[PDB]
Amino acid sequence: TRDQNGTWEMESNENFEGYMKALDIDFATRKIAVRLTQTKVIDQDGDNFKTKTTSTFRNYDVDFTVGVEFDEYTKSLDNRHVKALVTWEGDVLVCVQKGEKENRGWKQWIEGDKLYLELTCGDQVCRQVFKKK
Repeated sequence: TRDQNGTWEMESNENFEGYMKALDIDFATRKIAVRLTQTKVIDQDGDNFKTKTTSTFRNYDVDFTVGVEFDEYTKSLDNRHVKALVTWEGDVLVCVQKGEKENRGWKQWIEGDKLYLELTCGDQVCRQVFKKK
């Protein structure tokens, strides 16, 4: 459904290097990050989301309400401000991150105990799959 609640454990991560490179994340950080699996914890109530993406190196938390624009400062990722907006298109949660980079955002959708996440920046797409603990 449009209920993404859960703890989701990463199964696969394709082209995270390309996506990070498009964001100008440095080589040393990319080399660490490409070796680390992830967990994503999603707490959703109605339109309100609290997300936590965790690893042994660094975590990234973002909270939002569907349909409500927000300034997203990508602290400790690439350290840029983007105007983010998350909407539903069917059962796909779609975020556009407007700012310096083109084609920046993500899409996230589930089937059963699988969560698909695509991260985009410029001409790069990172494809991730997670499975619900």
